[PDB]
Amino acid sequence: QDWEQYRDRVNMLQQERIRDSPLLQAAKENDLRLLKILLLNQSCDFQQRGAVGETALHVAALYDNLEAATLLMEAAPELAKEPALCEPFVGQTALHIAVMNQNLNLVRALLARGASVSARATGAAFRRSPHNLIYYGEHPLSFAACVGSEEIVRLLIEHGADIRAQDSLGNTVLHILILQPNKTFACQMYNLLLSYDEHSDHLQSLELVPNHQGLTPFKLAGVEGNTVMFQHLMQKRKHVQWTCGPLTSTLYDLTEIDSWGEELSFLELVVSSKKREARQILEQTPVKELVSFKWKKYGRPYFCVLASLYILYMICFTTCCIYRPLKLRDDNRTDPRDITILQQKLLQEAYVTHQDNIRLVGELVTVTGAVIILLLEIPDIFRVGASRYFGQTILGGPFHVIIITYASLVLLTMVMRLTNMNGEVVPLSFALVLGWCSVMYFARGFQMLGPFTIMIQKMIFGDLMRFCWLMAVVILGFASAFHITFQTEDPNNLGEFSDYPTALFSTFELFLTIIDGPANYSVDLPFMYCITYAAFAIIATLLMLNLFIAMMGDTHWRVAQERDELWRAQVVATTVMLERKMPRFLWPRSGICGYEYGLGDRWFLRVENHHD
Amino acid sequence: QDWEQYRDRVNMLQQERIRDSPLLQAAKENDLRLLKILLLNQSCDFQQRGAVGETALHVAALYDNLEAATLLMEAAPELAKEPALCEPFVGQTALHIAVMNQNLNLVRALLARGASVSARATGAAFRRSPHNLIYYGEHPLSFAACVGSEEIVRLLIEHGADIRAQDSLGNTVLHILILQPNKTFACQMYNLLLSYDEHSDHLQSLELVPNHQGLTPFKLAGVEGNTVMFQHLMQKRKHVQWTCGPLTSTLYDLTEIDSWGEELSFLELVVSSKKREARQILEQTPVKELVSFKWKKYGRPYFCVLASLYILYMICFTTCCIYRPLKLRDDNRTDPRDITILQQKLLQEAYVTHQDNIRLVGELVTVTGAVIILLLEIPDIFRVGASRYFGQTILGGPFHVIIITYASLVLLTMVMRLTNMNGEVVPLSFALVLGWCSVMYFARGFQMLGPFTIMIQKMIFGDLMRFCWLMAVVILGFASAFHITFQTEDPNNLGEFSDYPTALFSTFELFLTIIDGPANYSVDLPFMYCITYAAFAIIATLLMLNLFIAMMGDTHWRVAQERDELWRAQVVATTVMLERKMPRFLWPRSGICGYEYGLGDRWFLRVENHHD
Repeated sequence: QDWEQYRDRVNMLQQERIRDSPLLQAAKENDLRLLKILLLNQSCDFQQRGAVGETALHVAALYDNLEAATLLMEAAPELAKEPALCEPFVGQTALHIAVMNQNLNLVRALLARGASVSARATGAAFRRSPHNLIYYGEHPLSFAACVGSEEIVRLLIEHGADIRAQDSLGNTVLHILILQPNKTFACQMYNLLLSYDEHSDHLQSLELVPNHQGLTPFKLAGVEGNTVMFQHLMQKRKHVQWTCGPLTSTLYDLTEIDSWGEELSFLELVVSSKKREARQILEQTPVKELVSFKWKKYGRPYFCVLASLYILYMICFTTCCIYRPLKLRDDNRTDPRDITILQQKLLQEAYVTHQDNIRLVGELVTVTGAVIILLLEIPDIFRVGASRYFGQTILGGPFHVIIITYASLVLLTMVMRLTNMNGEVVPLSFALVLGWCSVMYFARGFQMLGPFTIMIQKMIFGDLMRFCWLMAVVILGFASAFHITFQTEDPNNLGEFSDYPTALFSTFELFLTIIDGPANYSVDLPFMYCITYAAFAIIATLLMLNLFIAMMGDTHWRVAQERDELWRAQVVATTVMLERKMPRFLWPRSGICGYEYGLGDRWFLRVENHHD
Repeated sequence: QDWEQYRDRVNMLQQERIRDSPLLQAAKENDLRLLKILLLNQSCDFQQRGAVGETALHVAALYDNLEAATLLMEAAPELAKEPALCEPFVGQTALHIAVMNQNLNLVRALLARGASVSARATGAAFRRSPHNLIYYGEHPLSFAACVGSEEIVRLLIEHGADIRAQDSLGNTVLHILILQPNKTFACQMYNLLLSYDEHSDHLQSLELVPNHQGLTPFKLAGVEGNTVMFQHLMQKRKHVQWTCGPLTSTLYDLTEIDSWGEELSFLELVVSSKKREARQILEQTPVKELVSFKWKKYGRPYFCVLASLYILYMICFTTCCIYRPLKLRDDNRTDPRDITILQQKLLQEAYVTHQDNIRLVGELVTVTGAVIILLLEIPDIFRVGASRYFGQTILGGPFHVIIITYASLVLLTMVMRLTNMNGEVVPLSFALVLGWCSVMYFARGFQMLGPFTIMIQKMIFGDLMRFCWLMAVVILGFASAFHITFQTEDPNNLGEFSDYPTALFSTFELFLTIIDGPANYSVDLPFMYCITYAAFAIIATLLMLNLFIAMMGDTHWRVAQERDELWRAQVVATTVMLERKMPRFLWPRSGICGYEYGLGDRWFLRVENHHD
């Protein structure tokens, strides 16, 4: 069964036992007079529970019923301390339910009895999933903070609610408020929980308490794509120096963005986030002024020096494919089967020559230039995880599938040599169509060439191959029908259709008008040919091509703001990708340090404004 | 280092010494009680300054602190007369800083002490640059005028501020108000400074005081593209004659637009301005009614007479290329190397003939028709400056690179004659593909043909050659992979790929479907050919061509208002370009003169309205 149909059984079987039991019936309906009388004559033993396993007070708190709920707590002393027992609802007590409803007087009544403010709700319907519409955490302080009810929030802290508790995923009360869809109404709540902070607990500040996967609530505001909470967490870390007219020289702290850490870099997590909204943190005023300083000062010359050691490499690999050891044809086997054109095979002559030694040192450059590419890509596979890394389209994208299968086919051609294999022309032709089309990677600078090469990528996955599933059928339709008409005829006159793997290939060419329409006006073609071909020229090359241009012409202004918003996030992905690699010799640390103009040990970045 | 990182050192090193010095610490924080006490026991010698070099009063004026600033001027008599000394902040006194903040009582206190209202602020952070967010000039009267604080403006004039002073660039107080982004709020200020005018200084009016590069503030309102200040400066120079119902016959002055000057023409500077907004002065009501009078009356017939002396010239140059002295082939060298087709070379026979004398007078027309083009373009290079002139796209554009390299190749062909050189067919083929494609210049009239020939120019720089950087790679990818498969084979059967400069050229043709797909069905092509060619027909001629049509199809309605706004500014550029050239015989001066209907010596233009 699906889980969606499993919980629909439980939420409806609960509604049966409320109808069956007379005590639970009056709780929902606020029948006070029954609940006074039915609790006199042996007030019912409260293991009498629903199929979920809840007491009468959980039913009385699930509905807005003050007066019936208080009469149950007077007769029964301990209903505030009982959990539910069904597996998607484990531990949800009456205090978890009264807080959710924002019921002001019922929470006051429950806390007067001493209900535990540290009860976990560990059910399978409270954890975060794409098929649960709420994620409010486990502790009841977290329930009050997410519903925007500030009066219950300050009421629980006065009774012992600890703002430093964590749920099973590790999220504290601050991690959850960033994960809420109501973005602009949690900033009022985040100011409140900092005033209740102990300021005694050394655990360093609550803003720096880590998740299980390592994210602090500052660092989680970036990954989530929360542009409102990012500015709020930055008001603590800027200093205003002077205001001279319209100018204002404010001074940002730059420590939780200038992370000098082994793998938890803030600028890595923002660009490699799967959330679409994370590409807008990169335009906020302490960050946009930073990654346009790394790029224009250092990241642009090191990416133009290194994009011409890769043109001078691929121009050293084609001139060692052209010059390759072809002897003369030492055989007369081309005279049988006059259909064959073939001539001179191969050699083993890198040694005995005057111009295969200049060719030799042009090969060992290409041999030890395809092992360096394997040493800079393979240990970068495991860090991201081999399935995110080949598909992000920003963090490299599908230019790491090409750049490895280029460097793998240079090493095969070495093993095709030194053992005297024959088909050396098969990897050399796959290397040169992939090796040059990887030089197209280095248009990630060059604002001119930049956003164009995304559109090639976006029209080869989205809009070309949905045109090609419905044309592997039309060129199987007509191509297997031209083979039938010319199966009778002679192949010496109009012999484009002589064998069935070329019946498909001549018809795929006729689709593109590359080959002309096959006609011979000195002979009688069969009459069935000119009917099937007058239908092929309307479906294939009026309609199906001129509608593919139109499909290309309207999905290009839909992606108008979206490829240009994606290019500026592809310069930031290049700058952090280089800062892992190049050694510390190159790249002094960004920002003016502060131990000589002595305030501390932090590394600052100065940005001045103009009030328009 | 960058200059941007250099000033971030200085603005932060200043903030250190404020923390270090106890006197400067209390000035920022408005600690009045410390500043009373610390100035009793040897009030500190005010060469004690920041790293910029400022006194305590500059720090007290940099913040909104009235009471601390007055206590410093009572103890120390001369802090109003001290400048800062750091090179990007030279000369900025306390009065330059109090005016910027729009502090009303502190400026009153400084002027009561006699601070100099003529102190220049000659720092390197006040000059105009694309990396300084303000340009407010140097004198403190200019600081008050730009911040929109009219009360400080009239206060400084009463104490001796001279509205006729100039800064290092030469801009007066009126030149700066036109350069401000707050356009519609300086018109209220420009009325104010004219009422304070002396009207005693012969220097003719303040509206006519020149810059260092010659621009008056009227003439600077056009170059900058300020459509609001242009109408305000024109209200002084129009006369209303009568109002007859809805009609109103107003009469414009037309003297600072009718400039009869050597090089400072108002209509030249507006069209050749690099600012984008300058193409909207040409639609204002005293100017749009002028350049549609020069064009429709005189500028249209002189541009149609002269665009048919250039068709009757290029039709006299092709019929002297067709008829050229070819003899018969006097050699049998074409019989060796039967691959050669060649035949009859050349002569020296312009003399001995009956029909090379009619050809002779058809050559001397083309010889002395390519020296006239050199005499009308070369002395026009130096006037604009050889780097603006070849790239404006309005003031001629790239039809002066063609029209000179046409007239240069007619003179080479003369030197290829008279000395008996051989390769005369090499300049004649470059002259005829450039000489006709320069007749396309004369679609700058003809509203039909007009805006079309801009779009050819805008799709040959913007959108064709960003398609060609990523296809010098695909036709180097496949073309160097077809040479590898047919390097074995014999060139007599399927020999499109026989030499590597034609392996590129057959594959560039296959991209455009011009040449058919190279196939020969009577022989066995290698099997590797039909795999590499089934990938070439999808990448090159489904995807890459049909996406170039789509790129052409969506960047054409972006430039929809923008090529038609650019054509009407290309008729105005032609009209003033002709008025330099053609002599005074042709073209009586525009507008009705006024010494016979005697008011003055000015030349007027009458325009009547209709109130809708």
